[PDB]
Amino acid sequence: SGPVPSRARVYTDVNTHRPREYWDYESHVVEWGNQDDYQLVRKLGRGKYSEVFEAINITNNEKVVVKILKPVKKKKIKREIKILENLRGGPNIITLADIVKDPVSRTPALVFEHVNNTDFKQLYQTLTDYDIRFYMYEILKALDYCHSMGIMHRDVKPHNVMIDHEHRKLRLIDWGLAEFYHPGQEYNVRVASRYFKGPELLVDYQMYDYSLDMWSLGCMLASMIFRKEPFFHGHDNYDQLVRIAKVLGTEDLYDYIDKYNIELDPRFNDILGRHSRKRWERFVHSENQHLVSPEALDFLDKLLRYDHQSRLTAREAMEHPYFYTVVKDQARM
Ligand SMILES: [Cl-]
Ligand SMILES: [Cl-]
Ligand SMILES: [Cl-]
Ligand SMILES: [Cl-]
Ligand SMILES: [Cl-]
Repeated sequence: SGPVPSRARVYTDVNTHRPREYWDYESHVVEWGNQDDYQLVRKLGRGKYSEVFEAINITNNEKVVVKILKPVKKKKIKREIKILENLRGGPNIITLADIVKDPVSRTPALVFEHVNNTDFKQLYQTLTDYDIRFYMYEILKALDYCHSMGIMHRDVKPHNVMIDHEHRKLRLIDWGLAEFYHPGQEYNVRVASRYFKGPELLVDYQMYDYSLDMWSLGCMLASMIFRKEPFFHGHDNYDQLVRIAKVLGTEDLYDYIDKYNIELDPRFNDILGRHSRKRWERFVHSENQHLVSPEALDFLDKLLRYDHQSRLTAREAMEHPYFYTVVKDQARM
C-alpha cells in the first residue's frame, strides 16, 4: 500500500552482528579530554557547520587540527564521535585524536591528527587522468571501509575530501552527517549538499543505505572528467531532479518510482515531464576529453543509476576496469 521496503545489497547486517554499544551512540558516554592540552595556531576554514584551526598539542608538541562544533543536539555530537572512534585507524579516514569542551563556553571541539589544508575541489581540475583514477580509488577505500563498518557518510563531495598531493595522501572528512545503517530503518532525506543528493533523497524515499554515497561519488566523477562543476546544477530541490532527468531520462526515473511505490506530488510529475536519456559522450568536449575514456564512461554509467540497489557497491567499483592499471601500479606501492 505504502512505499515498498528496501535493503542494502551488501553489509546489510553488520551492525546487527556487532555488540549493542558499537552502534548505540545515545547510550555512549563521551570521555572528554582537556582543552588546555591544545593551543590554536591559525585559522584554516570557516562555515555554517564549523570553525577549523591549525593547533598544537603542548603535551607532545604534535601539530593537530581543531574543529569547533556549531551547536547541534547532543545526540548528533555523540553520533559523530562514536562513528569517528569506530572508524579510527581505517584506510583514508580522518583520525580523531581527541575531544574537548571549552572550560567556559562549554562548546565542544573535535581534535584530529594533522592533514594538509587542501581539499579535492581546489585540485580536481589540475591533475591528470591517472590522478583522477588514483584518488577516486582512494575514496573508494574509505567508502568500502566505513560501509563495511556499517556506516553511511551521507555527505560525499570534493570539499569533504582532503588531499595531501605531495605525499599522495587522501582523507575523507566531515562525518557530521554520517549515520549507522540498520535494515528497515527510515532515515532523514535532508542530508548531503543539493548537487550531490541522490534521487532517493529528492523523491523522499527514506529507506536508503550505503548506495547513497555511491551516487554522490558519481556526481564527483562526472564533474571532474567532464570539467563541469557541479554536474547536476539544480537551482532548487525540484530542479535538481529535473537536471538529473534531463541526463538519465524520465523513463528510468518513473520505473524507479513505481518499483518502490513512491508517491510524488502530482505537480512534480508535470514538472519532470518527458526526457530521453542522454549519452555520456554528449558531455565530452575538446577541453576535457583527455580525462575521458570508455572505462570512465561505463564506470560513471554504473554509479549514476536512479535505482539505489542497481548502483555499484564500493567493492565492485574498485575492481571495475577503470581502475585496472591503478590497481596494478598500486600493487608495487
Ligand atoms: Cl540508534
Ligand atoms: Cl564540494
Ligand atoms: Cl537519519
Ligand atoms: Cl545541469
Ligand atoms: Cl558499499
